[PDB]
Amino acid sequence: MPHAFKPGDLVFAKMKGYPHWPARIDDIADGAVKPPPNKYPIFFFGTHETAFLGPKDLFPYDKSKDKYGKPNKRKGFNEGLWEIQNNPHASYS
Ligand SMILES: CC(=O)N1CCCNCC1
Repeated sequence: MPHAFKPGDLVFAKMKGYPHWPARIDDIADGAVKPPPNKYPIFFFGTHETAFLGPKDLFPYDKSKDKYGKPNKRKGFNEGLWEIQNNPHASYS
């Protein structure tokens, strides 16, 4: 059975206006800004942007990749697909 989301989990993450996007649940570094309650820090592959999202917008990557893991015209998306498949736990700072 599923657990709660934890840092390192791979997802597609959904935001208004954008296709389901390859992403991971990030850690919060010591001294860094914490997310709001019930929100996770989401790191978007390809764009390397961070947003705070709740589980309603988080789709586990293995279950969803057949649906969501296809190339897209949007800036950063295809680089994002490479990252999530090839080095999803790397430093992208
Ligand atoms: C984090 C964010 O605002 N976005 C929009 C730009 C593309 N990355 C997907 C989600």
